[PDB]
Amino acid sequence: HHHHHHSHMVGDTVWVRRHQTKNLEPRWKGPYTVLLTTPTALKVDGIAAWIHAAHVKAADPGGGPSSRLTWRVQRSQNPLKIRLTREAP
Repeated sequence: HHHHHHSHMVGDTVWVRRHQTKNLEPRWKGPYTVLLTTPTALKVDGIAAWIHAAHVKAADPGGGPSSRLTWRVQRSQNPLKIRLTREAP
């Protein structure tokens, strides 16, 4: 397949904001890597196809081999764009 659009970079360092229905608050796990974005649904490595984006939240990789260690399918800073992270040490 060769379907492209303005998504986030393959390797977008995020967390998955999810919790079993206990009436208790949603819990993050990470660092997950978004390969493709879709309207209100993100195609992430380790996922069946898509997670509804309310159960995902962007993270700060810090740098180096954090965001970098991902499948370089469309790793190119021109078709795929991200935005300013939180900046958290």
